[PDB]
Amino acid sequence: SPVCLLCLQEPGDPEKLGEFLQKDNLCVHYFCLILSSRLPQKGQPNRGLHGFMPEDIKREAVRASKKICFVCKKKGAAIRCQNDQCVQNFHLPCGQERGCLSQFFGEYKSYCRKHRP
Ligand SMILES: [Zn+2]
Ligand SMILES: [Zn+2]
Ligand SMILES: [Zn+2]
Repeated sequence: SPVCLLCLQEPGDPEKLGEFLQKDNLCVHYFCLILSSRLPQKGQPNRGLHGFMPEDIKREAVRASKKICFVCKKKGAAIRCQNDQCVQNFHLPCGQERGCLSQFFGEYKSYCRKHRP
């Protein structure tokens, strides 16, 4: 049963996590890609996964493997609350159960519930 490399969950609800993408030997939710806090987009649009290069995605999985999700208490949390004085990290699906807010513009920031702008 395939899982997203960034949140470690199954395809789930595409309205909440985006389409489940499979390319370059990787599986990832589209929103996990665009909301991942420190993921560079260094490719042209027809490269990698919409310009997100497989190497960078994997490096982002590695960075996140050292971060604990405040919701489920497991490693692999790739999203960080973007309030400057907050250290909460979370998997996207987990954050969505606890009122975390994601923005789909600009730096594509997310916030924990206490820091919703
Ligand atoms: Zn995901
Ligand atoms: Zn989690
Ligand atoms: Zn916060």
